[PDB]
Amino acid sequence: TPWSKSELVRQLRDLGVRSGDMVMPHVSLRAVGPLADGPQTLVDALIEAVGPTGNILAFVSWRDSPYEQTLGHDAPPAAIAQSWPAFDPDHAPAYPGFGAINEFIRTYPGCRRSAHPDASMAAIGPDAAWLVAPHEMGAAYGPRSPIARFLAHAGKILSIGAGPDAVTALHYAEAVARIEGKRRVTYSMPLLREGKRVWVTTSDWDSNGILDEYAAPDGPDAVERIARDYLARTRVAQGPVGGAQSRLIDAADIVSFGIEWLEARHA
Ligand SMILES: CN[C@@H]1[C@@H](O)[C@@H](O[C@@H]2[C@@H](O)[C@H](O[C@H]3O[C@H](CN)CC[C@H]3N)[C@@H](N)C[C@H]2N)OC[C@]1(C)O
Ligand SMILES: [Mg+2]
Repeated sequence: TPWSKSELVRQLRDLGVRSGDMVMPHVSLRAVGPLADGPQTLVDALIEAVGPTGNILAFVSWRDSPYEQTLGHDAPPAAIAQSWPAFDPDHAPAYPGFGAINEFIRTYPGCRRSAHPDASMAAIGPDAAWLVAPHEMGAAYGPRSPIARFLAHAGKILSIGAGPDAVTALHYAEAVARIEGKRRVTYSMPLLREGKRVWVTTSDWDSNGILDEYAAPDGPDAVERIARDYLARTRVAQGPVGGAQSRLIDAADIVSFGIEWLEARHA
Protein backbone atom coordinates (compact mmCIF):
# COMPACT_ATOMS: atom_id res chain seq x y z
CA THR A 1 0.00 0.00 0.00
CA PRO A 2 1.06 3.57 -0.71
CA TRP A 3 1.26 5.89 2.22
CA SER A 4 -1.66 8.18 2.95
CA LYS A 5 -1.47 11.70 4.27
CA SER A 6 -3.03 10.65 7.55
CA GLU A 7 -0.44 7.93 8.14
CA LEU A 8 2.48 10.32 7.48
CA VAL A 9 1.01 12.90 9.88
CA ARG A 10 0.85 10.21 12.58
CA GLN A 11 4.45 9.21 11.99
CA LEU A 12 5.57 12.91 11.99
CA ARG A 13 3.83 13.34 15.34
CA ASP A 14 5.44 10.18 16.73
CA LEU A 15 8.84 11.52 15.66
CA GLY A 16 8.18 14.80 17.54
CA VAL A 17 6.81 17.39 15.09
CA ARG A 18 4.38 19.56 17.10
CA SER A 19 1.83 22.16 16.08
CA GLY A 20 3.58 25.47 15.78
CA ASP A 21 7.02 24.12 14.93
CA MET A 22 9.47 25.64 12.43
CA VAL A 23 10.82 22.82 10.28
CA MET A 24 13.42 22.61 7.43
CA PRO A 25 12.96 19.27 5.65
CA HIS A 26 15.56 17.32 3.66
CA VAL A 27 13.84 14.51 1.83
CA SER A 28 14.85 11.45 -0.23
CA LEU A 29 11.63 10.55 -2.03
CA ARG A 30 13.07 7.17 -3.06
CA ALA A 31 13.47 6.18 0.62
CA VAL A 32 9.91 7.33 1.47
CA GLY A 33 8.35 5.02 -1.03
CA PRO A 34 5.08 5.29 -2.84
CA LEU A 35 2.64 8.01 -1.85
CA ALA A 36 -1.13 8.20 -2.30
CA ASP A 37 -0.98 11.33 -4.49
CA GLY A 38 2.76 11.45 -5.20
CA PRO A 39 4.97 13.98 -3.41
CA GLN A 40 2.13 16.41 -2.81
CA THR A 41 0.99 13.93 -0.15
CA LEU A 42 4.13 14.47 1.90
CA VAL A 43 3.95 18.26 1.46
CA ASP A 44 0.33 18.12 2.66
CA ALA A 45 1.31 15.99 5.67
CA LEU A 46 4.12 18.38 6.61
CA ILE A 47 1.78 21.40 6.49
CA GLU A 48 -0.85 19.66 8.62
CA ALA A 49 1.76 18.43 11.07
CA VAL A 50 3.09 21.92 11.84
CA GLY A 51 -0.43 23.37 11.77
CA PRO A 52 -1.72 26.84 10.94
CA THR A 53 0.81 28.48 13.23
CA GLY A 54 3.86 26.45 12.13
CA ASN A 55 6.32 27.28 9.38
CA ILE A 56 8.25 25.33 6.76
CA LEU A 57 11.56 26.46 5.29
CA ALA A 58 13.22 24.72 2.34
CA PHE A 59 16.44 25.20 0.42
CA VAL A 60 15.22 25.14 -3.18
CA SER A 61 17.92 27.06 -5.20
CA TRP A 62 17.28 27.44 -8.95
CA ARG A 63 17.41 24.85 -11.73
CA ASP A 64 19.19 27.34 -14.06
CA SER A 65 21.59 29.00 -11.62
CA PRO A 66 24.65 30.02 -13.71
CA TYR A 67 26.95 29.16 -10.82
CA GLU A 68 29.48 27.01 -12.70
CA GLN A 69 29.35 29.26 -15.77
CA THR A 70 30.33 32.38 -13.84
CA LEU A 71 32.46 30.83 -11.08
CA GLY A 72 35.83 32.59 -10.73
CA HIS A 73 35.19 35.41 -13.28
CA ASP A 74 35.09 39.07 -12.47
CA ALA A 75 32.04 39.32 -14.78
CA PRO A 76 29.81 36.80 -16.59
CA PRO A 77 31.33 35.62 -19.87
CA ALA A 78 29.75 37.27 -22.87
CA ALA A 79 27.80 34.21 -24.16
CA ILE A 80 26.24 33.84 -20.70
CA ALA A 81 25.64 37.47 -20.07
CA GLN A 82 23.60 38.14 -23.23
CA SER A 83 21.16 35.22 -23.13
CA TRP A 84 20.89 33.89 -19.53
CA PRO A 85 17.35 34.19 -18.04
CA ALA A 86 17.04 36.56 -15.14
CA PHE A 87 16.02 34.91 -11.87
CA ASP A 88 12.25 35.29 -11.53
CA PRO A 89 11.17 34.10 -8.02
CA ASP A 90 7.58 33.41 -9.08
CA HIS A 91 8.48 31.19 -12.00
CA ALA A 92 12.06 29.88 -11.70
CA PRO A 93 11.99 26.14 -10.95
CA ALA A 94 13.86 24.60 -8.05
CA TYR A 95 17.23 22.88 -8.44
CA PRO A 96 16.33 19.18 -8.84
CA GLY A 97 19.54 17.86 -7.21
CA PHE A 98 18.50 19.15 -3.73
CA GLY A 99 15.26 17.05 -3.81
CA ALA A 100 12.28 16.60 -6.16
CA ILE A 101 9.93 17.64 -3.29
CA ASN A 102 11.21 21.25 -3.40
CA GLU A 103 9.34 22.04 -6.64
CA PHE A 104 6.10 21.03 -4.85
CA ILE A 105 6.92 23.21 -1.89
CA ARG A 106 7.79 26.23 -3.99
CA THR A 107 4.57 26.05 -6.02
CA TYR A 108 2.41 25.59 -2.92
CA PRO A 109 -0.14 28.44 -2.65
CA GLY A 110 1.11 31.24 -0.44
CA CYS A 111 4.74 30.03 -0.58
CA ARG A 112 7.23 32.87 -0.37
CA ARG A 113 10.58 32.69 -2.12
CA SER A 114 13.88 34.40 -1.23
CA ALA A 115 15.68 36.70 -3.67
CA HIS A 116 19.09 34.95 -3.71
CA PRO A 117 19.07 33.07 -7.04
CA ASP A 118 21.55 30.34 -6.15
CA ALA A 119 20.82 30.03 -2.41
CA SER A 120 17.04 30.60 -2.82
CA MET A 121 14.88 29.52 0.15
CA ALA A 122 11.11 28.93 0.11
CA ALA A 123 8.87 29.34 3.15
CA ILE A 124 5.26 28.53 4.01
CA GLY A 125 3.48 29.80 7.11
CA PRO A 126 2.64 32.97 9.08
CA ASP A 127 6.30 33.91 9.48
CA ALA A 128 7.29 33.23 5.86
CA ALA A 129 7.84 36.82 4.78
CA TRP A 130 10.03 37.44 7.84
CA LEU A 131 12.06 34.26 7.16
CA VAL A 132 12.77 34.88 3.46
CA ALA A 133 13.84 38.48 3.42
CA PRO A 134 16.41 39.93 3.32
CA HIS A 135 18.40 37.46 1.33
CA GLU A 136 21.30 39.34 -0.25
CA MET A 137 24.07 38.42 -2.57
CA GLY A 138 27.08 37.92 -0.38
CA ALA A 139 25.03 36.40 2.52
CA ALA A 140 23.96 33.02 1.16
CA TYR A 141 23.89 30.86 4.38
CA GLY A 142 25.45 33.05 7.04
CA PRO A 143 24.44 35.99 9.19
CA ARG A 144 21.46 38.00 7.83
CA SER A 145 20.22 35.11 5.73
CA PRO A 146 17.06 33.04 6.13
CA ILE A 147 19.14 30.31 7.77
CA ALA A 148 20.19 32.76 10.50
CA ARG A 149 16.59 33.68 11.28
CA PHE A 150 15.57 30.00 11.25
CA LEU A 151 18.27 29.34 13.89
CA ALA A 152 16.97 32.23 16.09
CA HIS A 153 13.42 30.87 15.76
CA ALA A 154 13.88 27.41 17.34
CA GLY A 155 14.20 25.72 13.94
CA LYS A 156 14.13 21.91 13.67
CA ILE A 157 15.80 20.00 10.83
CA LEU A 158 13.73 17.04 9.56
CA SER A 159 15.92 14.55 7.63
CA ILE A 160 13.60 12.13 5.84
CA GLY A 161 15.94 9.46 4.41
CA ALA A 162 18.59 12.10 3.57
CA GLY A 163 22.25 11.66 4.37
CA PRO A 164 24.41 13.65 6.72
CA ASP A 165 25.70 15.72 3.80
CA ALA A 166 22.25 17.26 3.27
CA VAL A 167 22.26 19.56 6.33
CA THR A 168 22.27 22.98 4.69
CA ALA A 169 22.09 24.88 7.98
CA LEU A 170 25.67 23.77 8.84
CA HIS A 171 26.95 26.22 6.16
CA TYR A 172 26.05 28.87 8.74
CA ALA A 173 28.72 27.28 11.04
CA GLU A 174 31.24 27.55 8.21
CA ALA A 175 30.44 31.24 7.61
CA VAL A 176 30.96 32.28 11.25
CA ALA A 177 33.76 29.89 12.41
CA ARG A 178 36.97 31.68 13.42
CA ILE A 179 39.36 29.52 11.45
CA GLU A 180 42.29 30.28 9.21
CA GLY A 181 42.32 29.72 5.49
CA LYS A 182 38.58 29.87 4.70
CA ARG A 183 37.79 29.50 0.97
CA ARG A 184 35.84 32.13 -0.89
CA VAL A 185 34.20 31.99 -4.28
CA THR A 186 33.27 34.74 -6.72
CA TYR A 187 30.26 34.31 -8.99
CA SER A 188 27.58 36.22 -10.82
CA MET A 189 23.81 36.01 -10.83
CA PRO A 190 21.18 37.65 -13.03
CA LEU A 191 18.57 39.46 -10.93
CA LEU A 192 15.38 41.18 -11.97
CA ARG A 193 15.37 44.72 -10.57
CA GLU A 194 12.44 46.98 -11.46
CA GLY A 195 11.62 44.69 -14.43
CA LYS A 196 15.13 44.90 -15.88
CA ARG A 197 17.88 42.26 -15.87
CA VAL A 198 20.95 43.15 -13.84
CA TRP A 199 24.06 40.99 -13.37
CA VAL A 200 25.46 41.20 -9.82
CA THR A 201 28.91 39.86 -9.01
CA THR A 202 29.68 38.85 -5.44
CA SER A 203 31.99 36.76 -3.37
CA ASP A 204 30.89 34.50 -0.52
CA TRP A 205 32.17 31.53 1.47
CA ASP A 206 32.70 28.46 -0.66
CA SER A 207 29.66 26.19 0.03
CA ASN A 208 31.45 23.25 -1.67
CA GLY A 209 34.22 23.01 0.94
CA ILE A 210 35.23 25.73 3.42
CA LEU A 211 38.89 24.56 3.60
CA ASP A 212 40.97 22.71 1.01
CA GLU A 213 40.67 19.40 2.87
CA TYR A 214 36.82 19.52 2.73
CA ALA A 215 36.73 20.58 -0.91
CA ALA A 216 37.43 17.25 -2.63
CA PRO A 217 34.33 16.17 -4.63
CA ASP A 218 34.85 12.51 -3.62
CA GLY A 219 35.23 13.66 -0.67
CA PRO A 220 33.23 14.26 2.59
CA ASP A 221 32.90 17.97 3.20
CA ALA A 222 32.79 19.60 6.56
CA VAL A 223 28.97 19.46 6.69
CA GLU A 224 29.06 15.69 6.42
CA ARG A 225 31.88 15.21 8.90
CA ILE A 226 30.22 17.42 11.52
CA ALA A 227 26.83 15.81 11.11
CA ARG A 228 28.27 12.30 11.41
CA ASP A 229 30.17 13.17 14.56
CA TYR A 230 27.07 14.93 15.96
CA LEU A 231 24.74 12.05 15.25
CA ALA A 232 27.18 9.59 16.94
CA ARG A 233 27.28 11.72 20.11
CA THR A 234 23.71 13.02 20.56
CA ARG A 235 20.30 11.68 21.44
CA VAL A 236 18.10 12.58 18.42
CA ALA A 237 14.56 11.45 17.82
CA GLN A 238 14.63 8.81 15.15
CA GLY A 239 11.86 6.91 13.36
CA PRO A 240 10.15 6.17 10.06
CA VAL A 241 8.28 8.52 7.80
CA GLY A 242 6.77 6.45 5.06
CA GLY A 243 9.51 3.90 4.42
CA ALA A 244 12.37 6.24 5.22
CA GLN A 245 14.50 6.32 8.36
CA SER A 246 14.06 9.89 9.62
CA ARG A 247 15.61 12.14 12.26
CA LEU A 248 14.47 15.39 13.91
CA ILE A 249 17.41 17.62 14.86
CA ASP A 250 17.57 20.78 16.95
CA ALA A 251 19.09 23.20 14.43
CA ALA A 252 20.66 25.58 16.95
CA ASP A 253 22.27 22.59 18.76
CA ILE A 254 23.85 21.10 15.66
CA VAL A 255 25.16 24.48 14.39
CA SER A 256 26.73 25.28 17.81
CA PHE A 257 28.33 21.87 17.72
CA GLY A 258 29.61 22.62 14.24
CA ILE A 259 31.22 25.90 15.16
CA GLU A 260 33.05 24.25 18.06
CA TRP A 261 34.08 21.32 15.95
CA LEU A 262 35.60 23.54 13.30
CA GLU A 263 37.28 25.86 15.74
CA ALA A 264 38.71 22.95 17.74
CA ARG A 265 40.41 21.55 14.59
CA HIS A 266 41.68 24.60 12.68
CA ALA A 267 44.17 26.95 14.45
C1 LIG B 1 22.52 25.33 -8.06
N1 LIG B 1 23.95 25.76 -7.97
C2 LIG B 1 24.71 24.79 -7.11
C3 LIG B 1 25.51 25.63 -6.05
O1 LIG B 1 24.61 26.35 -5.15
C4 LIG B 1 26.49 24.82 -5.17
O2 LIG B 1 25.74 23.85 -4.52
C5 LIG B 1 26.23 23.39 -3.21
C6 LIG B 1 26.20 21.88 -3.19
O3 LIG B 1 27.12 21.41 -4.22
C7 LIG B 1 26.60 21.27 -1.86
O4 LIG B 1 26.18 19.89 -1.76
C8 LIG B 1 26.77 18.92 -2.72
O5 LIG B 1 28.19 18.82 -2.58
C9 LIG B 1 28.53 18.39 -1.23
C10 LIG B 1 30.03 18.21 -1.18
N2 LIG B 1 30.56 19.35 -1.86
C11 LIG B 1 27.93 17.02 -0.89
C12 LIG B 1 26.39 17.13 -1.01
C13 LIG B 1 26.07 17.57 -2.44
N3 LIG B 1 24.60 17.76 -2.50
C14 LIG B 1 25.80 21.96 -0.70
N4 LIG B 1 26.28 21.40 0.60
C15 LIG B 1 25.92 23.49 -0.72
C16 LIG B 1 25.35 23.90 -2.08
N5 LIG B 1 25.26 25.34 -2.22
O6 LIG B 1 27.47 24.26 -6.10
C17 LIG B 1 26.81 23.33 -6.98
C18 LIG B 1 25.73 23.95 -7.92
C19 LIG B 1 24.99 22.87 -8.71
O7 LIG B 1 26.31 24.86 -8.86
MG1 LIG C 1 4.42 32.22 14.87
